[PDB]
Parts: sequence; C-alpha cells; structure tokens
Amino acid sequence: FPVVLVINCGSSSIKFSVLDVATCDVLMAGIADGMNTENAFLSINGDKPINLAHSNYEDALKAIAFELEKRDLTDSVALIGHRIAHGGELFTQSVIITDEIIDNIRRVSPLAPLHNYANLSGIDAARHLFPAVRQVAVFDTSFHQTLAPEAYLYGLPWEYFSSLGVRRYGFHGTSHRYVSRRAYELLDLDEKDSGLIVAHLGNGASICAVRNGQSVDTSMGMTPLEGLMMGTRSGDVDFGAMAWIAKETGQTLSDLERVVNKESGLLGISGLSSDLRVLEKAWHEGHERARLAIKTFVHRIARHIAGHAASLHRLDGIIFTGGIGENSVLIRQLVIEHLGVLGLTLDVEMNKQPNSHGERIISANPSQVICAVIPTNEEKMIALDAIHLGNVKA
Amino acid sequence: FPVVLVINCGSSSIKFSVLDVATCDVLMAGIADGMNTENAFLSINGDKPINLAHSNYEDALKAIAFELEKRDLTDSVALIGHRIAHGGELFTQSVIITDEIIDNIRRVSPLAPLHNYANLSGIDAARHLFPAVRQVAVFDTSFHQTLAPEAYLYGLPWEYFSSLGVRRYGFHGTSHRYVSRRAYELLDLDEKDSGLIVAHLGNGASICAVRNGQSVDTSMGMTPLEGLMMGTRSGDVDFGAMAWIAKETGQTLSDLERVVNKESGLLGISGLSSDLRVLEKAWHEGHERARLAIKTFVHRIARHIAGHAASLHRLDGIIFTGGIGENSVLIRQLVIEHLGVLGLTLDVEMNKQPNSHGERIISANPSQVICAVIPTNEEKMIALDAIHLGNVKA
Ligand SMILES: Nc1ccn([C@@H]2O[C@H](COP(=O)(O)OP(=O)(O)OP(=O)(O)O)[C@@H](O)[C@H]2O)c(=O)n1
Ligand SMILES: Nc1ccn([C@@H]2O[C@H](COP(=O)(O)OP(=O)(O)OP(=O)(O)O)[C@@H](O)[C@H]2O)c(=O)n1
Repeated sequence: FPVVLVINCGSSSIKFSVLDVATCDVLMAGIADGMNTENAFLSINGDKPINLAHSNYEDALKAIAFELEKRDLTDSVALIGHRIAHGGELFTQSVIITDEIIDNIRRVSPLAPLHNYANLSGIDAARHLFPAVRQVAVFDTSFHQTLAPEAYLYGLPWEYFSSLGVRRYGFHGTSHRYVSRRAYELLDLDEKDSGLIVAHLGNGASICAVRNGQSVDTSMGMTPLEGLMMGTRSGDVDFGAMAWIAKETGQTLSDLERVVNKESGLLGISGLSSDLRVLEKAWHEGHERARLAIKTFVHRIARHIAGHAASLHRLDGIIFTGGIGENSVLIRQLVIEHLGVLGLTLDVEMNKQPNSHGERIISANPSQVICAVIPTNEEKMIALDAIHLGNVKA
Repeated sequence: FPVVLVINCGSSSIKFSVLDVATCDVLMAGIADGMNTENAFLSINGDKPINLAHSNYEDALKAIAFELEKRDLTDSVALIGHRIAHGGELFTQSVIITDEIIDNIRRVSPLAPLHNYANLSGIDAARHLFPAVRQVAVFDTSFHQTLAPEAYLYGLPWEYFSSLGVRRYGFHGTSHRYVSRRAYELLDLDEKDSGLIVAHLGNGASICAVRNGQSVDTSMGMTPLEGLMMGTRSGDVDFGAMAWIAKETGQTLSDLERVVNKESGLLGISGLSSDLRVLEKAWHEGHERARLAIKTFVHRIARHIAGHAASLHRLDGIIFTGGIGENSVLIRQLVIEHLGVLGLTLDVEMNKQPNSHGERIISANPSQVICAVIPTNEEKMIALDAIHLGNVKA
C-alpha cells in the first residue's frame, strides 16, 4: 500500500502531506513553522507540536522523516512531490527530479529568489533522506506556459523581455489546472471545445482563463503582485501613482515593495485584517472601511473575470475556488451579481451550501453561463503527477 | 456672429481652435509648438509658421491674439474655453472661471504638476488679453467623478487615499463624455437605460464604461499611465516586476518613470515607432516585433473593454474613437474578433469605410452588441459647455 509525500517549502515554513496512492486521501498532514528563527516548531494534524528550535531546512525535514518511521510509513513512501514557486520558460509540465532539473530550477531562481531557494533547500533535504525514492517537481507557473506573446508581454521596451526575461508568468497554476480538469466532469463539458474562468480566491488570489484545456490568460504577472486585490497585496496599481507617492513620502521602491506586498489589499483598506470572515462580520456590525475593502475586492474580481473572458471563443463556466471561493457565500453572490452583463442567474439556495457539499453548481437554469464551486486540491494534483511519472523509465 | 476660442496648453505647446457659435464649426486652428525652448514657433492651419522664439506662455497666446485681430475676429470672441488636465475631487462639471476656480485648480495641481501649471499659465494669459470675455474651465477628469469607491480605490493602505488623495481619476473625460452623448442618437438608445463602452484610442488611450449616462469605470488611473498599452506608455504593469528591474539594472523609480512613460508601449515592443500607420505597414512587410506590438495592443484593449463591461447592467454598444479608433480598419476588427465571447459580428464593408463617413455603425445584424465609430470632438464639447455657461449670471 504505497504512499506519496508532498512537500511545500514556503518562505517561513515547510507544509507537508502524506497521500495514499489507492484513494489519493490525506493520511497525514502538518507544518514546520518558524523556519530560520529561534522558535522553529513542528505541528502535525493539529495535535501536540514538537520543537527543535532554529533548525535548518534539512533538519526540519529530517524531523518529519523520523515521525514517518515512528508511524511505520517510511518503507511505504514510493514517490515524493515538491511544489516549485517559479519554473520560468524552462518548465511546461511536471518532471522527474534529476541533476539537470536542479540546475534549471537554480537558473530560474532569480525570478523568485525568496521562494525558489527554499524549494531547492527542500529538494536537497528530501534527496538526502530518501535516496531510492523517485522525486517529482511541480511548478506553480507551468500551466500558464500555453499563453501567447500578446497575453504575456508587457508594454515595456523589448530589451527587458528578451535580455532579462520580464514577462507575465502567473501563479496558482496547479490549482487552476486541477480545478479545470474537475470542471469538465461537473459541467459535462468537452475539454477540446471549452471556455472556463477559474477564480482562485484566498490570501493569494488570481484569475485564469482556460480555453480548450489550455491557459490563455491569468491575472498574476511576473510576480504574485499583479491582478486582483488580495489579503495583503494591493493588486493592479498605477505605476505613475507609485512614482508620485515616492516623490512625496521620500520612500524608495524597496520600501514601497513591502507596503504593496504586506501592508496593502484587504488589510490596507480596512485597517483591520486580511481575513474575510473578520471583515464580513465587521461589515455586518456596520464597519465602513471593511465594507469598502470587500466591495473593492469584489469589484476587481468581476473586472478581471470579465476581462479574462475575452480570451475565450465561448464562455461556458465560472469556477470559484480557494479558501474564499469555497467558503464565502457573500463574495460569490456579490461577484456574480456584478457580472449580470454576461447573464448569470444565481441560485442562492445552492450558493448557501457550505464547502462540505464539495463540488457543486451554484447557478440557476436561466443563467447563460454555469457557475460552480470546486474545492481545489493542490496536494492531490501533485500526487497524481507523481503517480503518472512513477511509471516512467529514467 | 459670435465665436468661441478653445485653448489647450500642453507640456510643450499651445493648441488652439476658433469655433463658430451658430454651427460649432472650426474657422481657425493652430499650435504654438516648442514652448520654453529657443525655437518657439506659431503654425496656423498648416500654412506659413511665424516664430517669436523662446517666448513665454503669456506672449505665445499674445502672438495668437494679434493674429485674431488681424483677421477681424477679436471683437467676435464671446467665450473662451480652457482644457484642464486634472480636476481632482473638486470638479465634477465644467465651470465659469473665477478667482475661486483658479485657487482650486492650483490646489489639485500637485496631482498633475507638468500639465496643470501649463493650463494655469494659459488661463492667466487669456484673462489678461481678454478681460471682458467669459472664460470656462473644462476638466479631463470631471466626467469620471460619478465612479464609486469600489471602482476608484486602490489596494494600497487607506492612509494614502484619505491623507494624500491617491485614487483612480481617469482621463479623456471630455472625449468619453462627448462620444457618449453622440452614441445615444446614433444607436437610438435611452440615456437613462443604457450601457456603453467607449474606446478612446490614440497616442494616449483609455477605456470608459458609461452606465445610464454616467461614467462607472475607466482604464486610466491617478495618472495616464494605467490601463491600456499606448504609443509610448506601457499601460498595466506588474509593480513587482518594476521593483525587480530596479534591483537588477540599478535604475531608480524616477528613471523607470521615463522608461514607462516615454520609451515603452508600441514604441517599446516594436523598437520602430509609436505611430500605428508605420507599424501596420511594417507588419505587412513581415516585421515580427511590429506584429507583436499591435497584437498585444489589441489584446489589452479587448481585456479592458470586456473588463469595463462588468460595470454595466447591460451592454448595448461599443464605440471606437480617437486617431486610432476612427481610422484603423485593422485594429477595430482584431479587437472585435477578440470579443466573440460577447457575441459581436462585424460588418467588414462598414468597417472598411474611412473616417470621412463620420459617425457610423460597423457591426452586423446578428451581433448582440452594436459596434460603431464616432469621431471625437473635444473642442466642440468645450464650446458647447461655454455656450451653455454663457447664459449664466455670475
Ligand atoms: N471557512 C472559511 C475559511 C477561509 N476563509 C477565507 O479564506 C482566506 C484564506 O484562504 P486560503 O486559500 O486558505 O489561503 P492560503 O491557505 O494562504 O492559500 P492561498 O492564499 O494561496 O489561496 C481567508 O481570508 C479567510 O477569511 C473563509 O472565508 N471562510
Ligand atoms: N489616418 C490615421 C491617423 C491617425 N492614426 C493613428 O492614430 C494615432 C494618433 O492618434 P491621435 O488621436 O491623433 O493622438 P493625439 O492627437 O496625440 O491625441 P490622443 O493621444 O490623446 O488620442 C497614431 O498612432 C496614428 O498612427 C491612424 O491610424 N490613421
């Protein structure tokens, strides 16, 4: 009874999950939070958290590795999946990790320095602790590689693209891809003749247009800072406005980077929280700035959804996903009501249902475009890739 | 037989036009190009250009004023219109110029330092040379003031908006407004129950959604640098990408401002020209980068048009205007073909017709949304405001 180990080495943590090959179910999950700080701890399944403070990326994975042998499943690890933040132009699909792949991930690392080097540290450790175990790299960018130059080029001088690699990459590709495949079954659509809009909505949020099974447009750009307004990220912002602010407050681009990336978005406008459940209740309690933060959030989602719809020959479905998209009855309705121009009629009974109802259609019959909620499963998609690649001869 | 004098004091020039009150026709037009430089000249109607080199804003208008008396129409100037680049939150409509208005334009001048101070210099001169002549201020921003907070707020921290005035303003308001009023007659629409998308396309380009006679969304932001890719302007650009470029090339935000504002857009990608007629022929001659510049330009127009459509209850018409929108048979078709998702069928015979055919519908019958070309007339709209305000008692 083989299992697959899914690893995600973020900026400050190592999120892991153990999935059964037979059913793709989660048998174990956890997080090694507080990395590179004098308070590193390992919490599993929401139970008693072990410590091993200020431990490196290699030792933190080694701590989990010992917990796997403690529960007699080290001998059952057949495959290991690694989520990679950035795959540049070099990666269009998931690959088996080899020396070549490590070099290539290290080559595109300058495009996302914080996150990619953490991923490489995660690869390095897992290769040490599991030598005879096949390992797979899954990229957040690879799904958006089917984008045409018109869709990925910026208005900047050509030199920046050809000589520096400045272009749209887009993120949440694994989520967007997974949700898409699932949407073809739920909506009984032909993949080869389909047009979908996927709204991945969480703390990090992006829109993606999927024409005929391929990504044709996505809201995030070279960085996760473009497109939708998010939890702490501002989203689309006038560069002329940013230059003006710099002249007035005396702040530099590095200073404004932190403001835009960590102090903006839902957190920025409301001045309360990045969390929606907080702001939904805050507005319910008559908070003015919380209502405006949500209404702006909703507005910019509808603008991009409808914008991304232009990259389709025909619009068949709009799919909501992510912590917000799966659980927010309000935001979904507000966004859909904001898209009456496309002729969406919402079934509020169906939209009222909590995430426990899983994959579900939330639009009425008279609606021209089908609306649905599909819970994303990035771990499952990484596992499914590893299972597929486990049959390959290298 | 009264006339109206329309003045536009740009960054480097003074564009003027004399319009007849009876028919709103142009009787005289010209430009005082090369302002504040040792080569200032005054060219009228495309005839012999006078000089008066390195002349100030007051003297350059005084040079035109002498040419008006030379053609016996100084005694006929009943009204004078001034185009103002930025009206902040203070101006929602066109006003008669008084001491109060001058103070207020000077108050919002920090929002557009280059252009507003030139406008104030233009007001100052015209007040000197024409003391008993009523003068009107027409703002590029005033039409977009009907925008809701959700549509004009950025994702930035709240403090930047409330304490510094950082918000979307949008431009080409006079064009967008004029084209809208004209679109209600051509499309036989009820203004109080209508939804239009106006694509003002020139060297400076912007989209505007007009719901029920009011602007509800527009592509440009606090500055003319947001939204569509343009002639020399990049348009929408990832701020995370701009910060990354700064770290790599060692350039500052002030340096990148010039790159984004003057070296980007159609000029940036193609590396040839900002002019479309050049690039259309360049692509016809098999130039690769020119084709990509146009295809990107087209792509970003369709993305914003469809994006702005979300701010409408119903989409009735899409209206093309500006040097590009009025004259480009190719770009119009490419953009419309890129919006098949909204069900636009193009009549290519009607789209083939040159601008001489003026206001014209270019979409077929089976098309769900009407497409039309309406030549903008900013001077005429400024005159129509002045005529209206000429009846007022002050
Ligand atoms: N029952 C829930 C759970 C989550 N949320 C909201 O969903 C957001 C978090 O989404 P999530 O996908 O879990 O974010 P991440 O885990 O960080 O992943 P990502 O940001 O990439 O989407 C929060 O704002 C939270 O308010 C919600 O509305 N109701
Ligand atoms: N017969 C013509 C004339 C103009 N153009 C194009 O239209 C653009 C200029 O548009 P215009 O509205 O005249 O620009 P401006 O006068 O500067 O005003 P704005 O930029 O604000 O629109 C140029 O790229 C030019 O190639 C065109 O396609 N065919």
